[PDB]
Amino acid sequence: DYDIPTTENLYFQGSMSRPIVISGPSGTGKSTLLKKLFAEYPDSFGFSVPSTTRTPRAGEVNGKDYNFVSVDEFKSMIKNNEFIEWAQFSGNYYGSTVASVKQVSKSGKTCILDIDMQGVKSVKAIPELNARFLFIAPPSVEDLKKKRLSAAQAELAYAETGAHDKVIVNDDLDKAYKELKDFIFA
Amino acid sequence: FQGSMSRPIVISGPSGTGKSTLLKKLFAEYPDSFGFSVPSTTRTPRAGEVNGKDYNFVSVDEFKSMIKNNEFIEWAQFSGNYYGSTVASVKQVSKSGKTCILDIDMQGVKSVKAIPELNARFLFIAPPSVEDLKKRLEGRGTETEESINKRLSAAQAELAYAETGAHDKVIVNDDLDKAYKELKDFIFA
Repeated sequence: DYDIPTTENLYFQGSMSRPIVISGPSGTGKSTLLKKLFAEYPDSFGFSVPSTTRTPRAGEVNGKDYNFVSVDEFKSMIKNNEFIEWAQFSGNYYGSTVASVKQVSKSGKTCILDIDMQGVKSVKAIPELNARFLFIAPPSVEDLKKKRLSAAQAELAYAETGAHDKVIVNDDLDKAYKELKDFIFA
Repeated sequence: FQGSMSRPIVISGPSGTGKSTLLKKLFAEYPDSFGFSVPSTTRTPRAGEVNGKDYNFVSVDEFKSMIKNNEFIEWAQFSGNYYGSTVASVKQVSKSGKTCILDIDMQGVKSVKAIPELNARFLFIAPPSVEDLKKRLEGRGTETEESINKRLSAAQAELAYAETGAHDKVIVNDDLDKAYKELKDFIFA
């Protein structure tokens, strides 16, 4: 009975769906596990709609391809900590807002954030999110060879500290995938 | 494989005018005549991606050497990786028996006009007026004042450039079926 929405208290910051952060170095099969997940359950998951200051392009829909905002707005969002991550290139800003992640859950889907280590660390610094963290591992670094293998090593070391709620080692694709399902649907 | 016997067609025009609607009908009615050129990248293929269809995958050293050799219409870095569009990838669609469509904006039009060996044709899809475009976009339930404004002022820039005679053909989209008919007349001319 805390902070119940009412006619005089029109606010809806209660409990929502927990978003799921998925990370792991590339080359582990992670993209194959997600394609399968979205193939099998195509009405359950969604991705955050990014924001940008660039001009819309042909076929682009505001609120679906991009949330198209002004530079000033974007700058006020950066300063007020509204982005999980953001970038700037060729004079244009791009980013993912905390809000866009909650927006996904509003349709009834669970948000998946497929992001890297810096991404994981940022989501951790944001108490309003409440994410679950899944890391997809190779069976061994050695296995991963076919340089920027140090990128992989540091993600592997970050995972050792018990950052993620679950590590899935992908030495077998079918079992990896059933562990992905068991985790996501717990 | 043929040579470069069909001229690639650059189709541009303000965001929001219904160009993408026109292209969608076109590809549905003629699914065997047209193709999109395939960009190149140094990012590693994600396992379910096909070299030649999603990207031409290359290595950093190949990409750099293609850069020095002038092979790209355009290129840049996005996150860790090089991407670009090669001249060859546009001529590829012609060698396959099709016609390349390049769905791009004014800035892209200028940058293709500066590779005159492409021998591109330029089609411009125009709204009946800026104020008509405002009303069209207002009619969609998704656009904000900011998102409309960005398009309107870009519409202004593109109409003014079109006014200088830059395109081979201007089609004004105020009736979809009539616009679509001029589209076909132009492409199959």
